[PDB]
Amino acid sequence: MSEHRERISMINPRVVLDENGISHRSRYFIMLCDNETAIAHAKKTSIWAVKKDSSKRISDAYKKASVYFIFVAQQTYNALGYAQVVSDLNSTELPFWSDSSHAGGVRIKWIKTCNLFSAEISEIVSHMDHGSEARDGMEMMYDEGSRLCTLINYAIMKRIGRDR
RNA sequence: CUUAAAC
Repeated sequence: MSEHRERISMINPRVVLDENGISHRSRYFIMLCDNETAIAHAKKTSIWAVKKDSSKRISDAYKKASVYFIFVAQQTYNALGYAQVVSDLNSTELPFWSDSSHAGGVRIKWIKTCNLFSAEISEIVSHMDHGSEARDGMEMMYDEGSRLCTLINYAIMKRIGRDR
């Protein structure tokens, strides 16, 4: 994490971080996608099924923070987009594709969608778990989430990796 | 206008 100085982001010095490099106001989770149908449907319908392992932390983060999902292909590490979580976990509105690994659904608001290869994105994702590959549904640091948002935005504005 | 958000 950032060792900039109390602890602050290395991208924006006004963002104060906890001792895990997380901002209490803006929080970021990686969704590793291995199912073309699921990601395709989520891009059309803006509903996502949340894995049981990550569901409680995501739900708790939603209480007091803006919460974002960053979608990455598990096998290729292509960035698929990012979205804000705009509903808490619920059992009322589930995607048809959810199964026993999922706790329930959330509504998302897509900010960007893409199918993007970026070697910096790949390197971030490869080292996201304290230097090892990202685990599905893990929270990342403020600066990782911000940098990924920036890279996706940059690619899109350069007309690279667009899906629309 | 596929303009990250927040600060």
